[PDB]
Amino acid sequence: GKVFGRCELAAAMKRHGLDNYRGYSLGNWVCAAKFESNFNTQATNRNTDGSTDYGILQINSRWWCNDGRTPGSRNLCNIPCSALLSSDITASVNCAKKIVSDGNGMNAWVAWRNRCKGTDVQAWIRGCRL
Repeated sequence: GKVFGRCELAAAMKRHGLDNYRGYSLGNWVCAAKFESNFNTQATNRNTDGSTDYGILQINSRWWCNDGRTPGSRNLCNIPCSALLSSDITASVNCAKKIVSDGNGMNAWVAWRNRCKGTDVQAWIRGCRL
């Protein structure tokens, strides 16, 4: 398994191009992970619509990844949901980029809305070596 720290995740997200991606500074992305999964790469939350949210960014199996159990599957990231539970974040960042570029920005992440949107998100990467 793996549970990230905030600066460790900030660095990884920056390496893969998330700082300012589609208008969202890096702290938004770290914040989203913090409140979606508490940085736990294997976080999984099974919902009452039959979909499941997977991994550090809690990516949902209706539109974005395939778990073979979800009604209405679009698999827009063309990715097995299993890949989004990996210890390294590449597949989640790849898919997150497509999310943010093809729905409603970071509104896709309800924890981003609830705990990050409009806050001092720079705090999440403050002091991190980037």
